[PDB]
Amino acid sequence: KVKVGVNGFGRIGRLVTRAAFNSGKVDIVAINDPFIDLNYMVYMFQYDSTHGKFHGTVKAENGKLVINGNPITIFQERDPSKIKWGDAGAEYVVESTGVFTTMEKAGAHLQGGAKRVIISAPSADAPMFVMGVNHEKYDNSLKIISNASCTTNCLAPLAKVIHDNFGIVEGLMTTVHAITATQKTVDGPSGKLWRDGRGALQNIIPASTGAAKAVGKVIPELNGKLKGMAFRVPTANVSVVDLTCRLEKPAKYDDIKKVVKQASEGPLKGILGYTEHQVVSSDFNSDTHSSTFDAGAGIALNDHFVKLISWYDNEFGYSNRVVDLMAHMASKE
Amino acid sequence: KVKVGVNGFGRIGRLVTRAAFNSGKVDIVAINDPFIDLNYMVYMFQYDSTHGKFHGTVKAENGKLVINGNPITIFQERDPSKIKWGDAGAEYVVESTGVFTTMEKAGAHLQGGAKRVIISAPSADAPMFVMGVNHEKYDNSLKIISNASCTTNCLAPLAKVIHDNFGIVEGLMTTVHAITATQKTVDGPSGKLWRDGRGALQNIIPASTGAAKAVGKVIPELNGKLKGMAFRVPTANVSVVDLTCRLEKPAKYDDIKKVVKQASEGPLKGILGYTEHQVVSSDFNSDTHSSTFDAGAGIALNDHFVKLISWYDNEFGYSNRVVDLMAHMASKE
Amino acid sequence: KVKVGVNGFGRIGRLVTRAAFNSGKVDIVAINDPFIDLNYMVYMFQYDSTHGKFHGTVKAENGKLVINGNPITIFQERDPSKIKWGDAGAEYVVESTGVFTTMEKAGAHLQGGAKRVIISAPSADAPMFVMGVNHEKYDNSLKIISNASCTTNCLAPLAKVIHDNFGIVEGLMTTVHAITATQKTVDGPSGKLWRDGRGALQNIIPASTGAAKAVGKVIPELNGKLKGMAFRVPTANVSVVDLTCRLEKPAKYDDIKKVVKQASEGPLKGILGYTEHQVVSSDFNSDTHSSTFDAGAGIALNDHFVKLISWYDNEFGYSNRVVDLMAHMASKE
Amino acid sequence: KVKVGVNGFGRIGRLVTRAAFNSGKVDIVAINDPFIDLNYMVYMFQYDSTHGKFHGTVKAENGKLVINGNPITIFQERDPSKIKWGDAGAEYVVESTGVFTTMEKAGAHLQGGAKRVIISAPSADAPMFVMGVNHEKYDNSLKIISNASCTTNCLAPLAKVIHDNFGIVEGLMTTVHAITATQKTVDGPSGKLWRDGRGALQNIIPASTGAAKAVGKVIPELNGKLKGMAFRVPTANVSVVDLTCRLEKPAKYDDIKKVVKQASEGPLKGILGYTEHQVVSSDFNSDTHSSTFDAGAGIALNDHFVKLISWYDNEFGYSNRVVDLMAHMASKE
Ligand SMILES: NC(=O)c1ccc[n+]([C@@H]2O[C@H](COP(=O)([O-])OP(=O)(O)OC[C@H]3O[C@@H](n4cnc5c(N)ncnc54)[C@H](O)[C@@H]3O)[C@@H](O)[C@H]2O)c1
Ligand SMILES: NC(=O)c1ccc[n+]([C@@H]2O[C@H](COP(=O)([O-])OP(=O)(O)OC[C@H]3O[C@@H](n4cnc5c(N)ncnc54)[C@H](O)[C@@H]3O)[C@@H](O)[C@H]2O)c1
Ligand SMILES: NC(=O)c1ccc[n+]([C@@H]2O[C@H](COP(=O)([O-])OP(=O)(O)OC[C@H]3O[C@@H](n4cnc5c(N)ncnc54)[C@H](O)[C@@H]3O)[C@@H](O)[C@H]2O)c1
Ligand SMILES: [Zn+2]
Ligand SMILES: [Zn+2]
Ligand SMILES: [Zn+2]
Repeated sequence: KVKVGVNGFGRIGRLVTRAAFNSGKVDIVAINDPFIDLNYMVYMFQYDSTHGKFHGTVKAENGKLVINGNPITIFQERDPSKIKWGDAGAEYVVESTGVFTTMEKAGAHLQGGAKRVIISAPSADAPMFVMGVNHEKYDNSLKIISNASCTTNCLAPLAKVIHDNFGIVEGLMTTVHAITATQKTVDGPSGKLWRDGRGALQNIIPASTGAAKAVGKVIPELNGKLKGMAFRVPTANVSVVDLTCRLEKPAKYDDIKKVVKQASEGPLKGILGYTEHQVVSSDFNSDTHSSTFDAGAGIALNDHFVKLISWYDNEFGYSNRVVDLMAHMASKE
Repeated sequence: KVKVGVNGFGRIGRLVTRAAFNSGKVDIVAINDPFIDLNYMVYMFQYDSTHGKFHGTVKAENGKLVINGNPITIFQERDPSKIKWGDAGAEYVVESTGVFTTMEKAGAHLQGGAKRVIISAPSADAPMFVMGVNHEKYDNSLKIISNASCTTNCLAPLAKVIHDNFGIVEGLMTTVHAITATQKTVDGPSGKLWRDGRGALQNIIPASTGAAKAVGKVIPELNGKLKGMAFRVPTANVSVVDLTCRLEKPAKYDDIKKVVKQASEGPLKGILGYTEHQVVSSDFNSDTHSSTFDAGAGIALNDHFVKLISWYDNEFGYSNRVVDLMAHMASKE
Repeated sequence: KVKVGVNGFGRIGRLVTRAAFNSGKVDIVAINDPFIDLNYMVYMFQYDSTHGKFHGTVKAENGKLVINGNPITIFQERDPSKIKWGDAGAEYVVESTGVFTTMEKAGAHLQGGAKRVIISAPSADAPMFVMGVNHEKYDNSLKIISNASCTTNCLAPLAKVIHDNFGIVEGLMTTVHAITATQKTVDGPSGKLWRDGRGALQNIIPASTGAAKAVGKVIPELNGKLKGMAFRVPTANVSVVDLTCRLEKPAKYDDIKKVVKQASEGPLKGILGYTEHQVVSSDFNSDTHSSTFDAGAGIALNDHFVKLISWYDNEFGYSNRVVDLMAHMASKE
Repeated sequence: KVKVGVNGFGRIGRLVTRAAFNSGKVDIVAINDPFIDLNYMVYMFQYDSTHGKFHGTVKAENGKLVINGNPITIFQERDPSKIKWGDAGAEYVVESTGVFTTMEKAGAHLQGGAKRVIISAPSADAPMFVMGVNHEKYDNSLKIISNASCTTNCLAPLAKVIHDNFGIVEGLMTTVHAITATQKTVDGPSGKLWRDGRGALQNIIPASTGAAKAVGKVIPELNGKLKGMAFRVPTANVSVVDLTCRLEKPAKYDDIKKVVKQASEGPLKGILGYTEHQVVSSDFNSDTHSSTFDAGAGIALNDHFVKLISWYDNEFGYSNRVVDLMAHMASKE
């Protein structure tokens, strides 16, 4: 029902667009990307190495991108403040370029007529929200918000269930993460983050992520109680979280399984998943969950000290959450 | 000085041979592998996808594998007890087939004239040793010993330094593991371990490992205080250990760095490495250390709860330890 | 209508089974595989790293494999002559183990009551058939036949069109081929084919193939006019043929495009594909064509000397052809 | 002996620097790169995912990059005309940024006092040279030249031997090429070349290359008689050429082997290699040859129609040729 503009037609931009048209929860009416012209958008959206060919129709007609018969205005602006979202009827803008993550930078979309902006990444100052965890804390005074990172959306739902039931005194997270567009095919320049410049195909690359720390924002009680890091590895998609945490109340591993499974079947349905199957990463490709608990993979040293494993399609899960978030916001208007 | 025989000419058998000739600490004089004839041995030893072409000469001559002008007797016996080690002058035998890990089976080499047997893998009932950790516990009454696994050799030296200085109350370990020969190119049968059957190129694959528990043996005080698991990922060589542990005594991260660096420069020199460089996995290709502490990659939530990162060439490092162990044994004769 | 048994429930076995339930052209009533028990078959069939989770239902009940409600008898015989195909009602047997490719070896299935056998690979003496090329040469007197290789099924339909219109004087073919189950994850023993033993993730591996020569069997006029080789590269699925040939009659590239596109829409519909899109290998994953001509990728030096490019899902395309051929065989009974 | 400056410290820039110091054929005295400061240069040059840690010393001292005790002046100029090559003592300048490949653009280095410029890539207008083929056609009047491409340097030497002995009537080339810096980790924008934007790890990507056509310039007699294309595949380094050519004079394959081997041991020593071993791509990592003929991989349909295979380290071979070319220029001077 809410009309949506997308800034940055990349992995997230394109898959948010897919999620939108597949679910019908929001309507994409405009897209901006200076480095992808209209004809190129048809090809990039239609064919996808990771998630296969788009199920539906896409073509260019009269300057518009037409997906499933729905025309979309196409902009080619480098400067976000110059995009005429208002003229196109875009009420919400998905900010998914990755270079406008502050409220100041993302707020440029308001000058073009956008009413609200959703940053598809962590923000230094924008309020972050995770569906199933704190999305009800949103209110209509917030015109610029963040949907956090893919990793945060994996960790937070799980952390909520564990904290709600047993309490997390302290925890340390590792994520084995699929490669992304920011990495390099071969050893190349990355002056700010030297390790991230090394060849992505050849290397396990340790990386710093504020994902664990970010969970402290969407779940205030866990503020300062979580830290983590990442290992980037040569897979095209799907990542996994490794949460090692100390519980303040005792819990058998079966108790943990029970409460997680219960959550996945109820209040966190579609967000937090649960499995006992012998899964590997490819089994979660195009899976729309934010987080899927791997029961068989976890290990318990004692009732107070455990390692919990959760899978996530970093591309497809997060993209769907962006749509869910916007659908929820629209319902409050 | 001591003469060595090698049963099995796989990744380990061949790299023990390389380490032996490169370091010159021992002399290979016999090899046994049914599935590999003499001409093929030259090829497999000379050319290596991971560690490159051998530095030195290798050729067949008079039915002998000649490495660096040193002839080596070859055997093709499927039954270990049928190998004439004594005739070829082999004092120590490196059992590296991986199917004779028990005291009974491994002892078969003795029947042939072998004086001592070194198992290059975990054993269910043979005394396990890790250089730098408990190798001084070796005495001359032991005829059949084990050098534990590649991962145990990475974790134990670090675990020793941390335990000796601050005391590990408890710890959970993750290892991001490069692919191995037991895995499959595409989804194939692995009846006992279903996840391991899945395509190695396509998947992050969780897997069980007894490395953390094995540290309990070589370091008795840590018995029952460590366990862990693995994630197999599509990289060719070099793995990494992720140890999340609670400490009883306070330990600022700078104090951890100090004691590990101190250990790397003194008693554990050559075994436990230390670095503050922005390293990735490939930087440890053909690194001979059992384990190299990654200072920049580790994180501390507080003085009692930390995540410690250590790299290892799961092939090269371990193979050299086997040679080092044999050299230590020879010095005790 | 015709009831089918599958020997060897591997990549081709499982995908032949998928193709059969998806097309409905035949009925799978029995499967044999000593190294995959009933419960394991459920897992291997349901989850696929390459082609995704099975669309439909699969489970074990009453000792039967039940797919979409249809019970399937499961055998665990190593000896082909000991499988009770007749009792299970299997009339045709798909021989897809890779180790019974001669008529003598494949004929063992007749002892257990099978009526005809279709070898899912090249055979040294069994008549080879390729859908769209020579399948109409099949007749009821042939009880054991071969569906050739994936590569042959790609090249032959293309070569047919080119020869029919312009005449191939001579040709040389290269196939850039995805990895398969026969390859190794790391340098391992392969005494018969040394290069094939080398790690499949790290290397481009030149390999021999009789695919081009086999086209001379299914297209007799081209006997002795074609030869080729292969490069194995680190991708999980989908391969491509590179055909360099001399033509007898003048052929503008636009004329080649015309006749190939004509064929793809007419008599070779569903077997030979045609595209002008900017495609890469993943765009053909789970594509059912035997061969898809890549218009933009090909090049013409002159009217008589050209390089033609054709893509194929080596797993999925070939598997459907096996089902197609069996349905055709049944039509001739 | 000749002092050299390097513009652009990328894969080629850095590996030309390695080649220079390893061979000692020229002296690097200056380097320019706006996107890599002094400290970062030390790291990027020392550590290399593909060719391992640099064998020697590297450090920053007094604003200089010091390799093996040799100080090197560092510039950070975006505009090549502003680089004081002269003051730094650099006579020749290797232009290896990939964005100054024209004579007008590369000529900017002369304004800074450089005497000659070698473009480490094909040029639209600068004369191209390939060591072993037409380097003797270089003369002192030429201030701005090109060393062509890696692929041209692989194909031309081979083409020379074949054309000289048997005459190439016509030929078509395919190169299976390892990934490069211009490719993307995941589906991303590549506006002028759509296929090159697709994920490099996931895809076999067909691509255009003027390598075969370029051979016609370094070998005038073959002008218009060759063309080709490339398949990009997910390997970090080492590529292979596949030359399918028709010959005017009869040539048994043994005769082809003979003349190629003969050249590898004589005038083309170090440029054109010859092997009959069962090699795979990784065996040529850090191989300094421009082209190594794979005797066992090639095939002949008849005495006039053959497919010849040749390997090349696209990074290391080319870099050493840049140095050889400069050394040759200096010998004339
Ligand atoms: N890929 C993931 O798994 C993932 C998951 C969660 C969040 N994110 C975050 O989403 C954001 C985008 O990530 P991505 O993977 O889609 O990267 P991407 O490179 O695939 O896409 C980003 C793009 O935005 C375009 N762009 C660049 N500058 C622009 C500008 N000034 N104006 C408009 N468009 C511009 C680019 O052409 C490109 O298409 C990042 O912040 C990322 O951290 C990514
Ligand atoms: N993978 C491809 O792309 C492709 C394409 C065309 C043809 N083929 C051919 O099909 C055949 C199988 O190929 P694949 O890729 O499925 O190999 P695969 O290894 O994936 O499966 C073959 C199997 O047969 C089973 N098996 C082994 N011995 C058996 C026995 N005595 N009895 C019953 N089952 C047994 C194995 O358990 C395994 O499941 C081969 O001949 C192959 O050349 C493969
Ligand atoms: N990589 C190969 O295999 C190969 C083989 C043959 C030829 N080449 C050619 O060599 C050239 C470089 O290729 P590459 O593989 O090293 O890619 P690369 O990305 O690694 O190197 C290009 C670089 O030059 C730097 N640079 C960019 N703009 C600059 C500027 N204005 N001034 C100074 N430095 C600048 C960049 O920091 C970067 O290091 C290309 O033209 C390529 O076609 C590459
Ligand atoms: Zn039932
Ligand atoms: Zn028919
Ligand atoms: Zn010009």
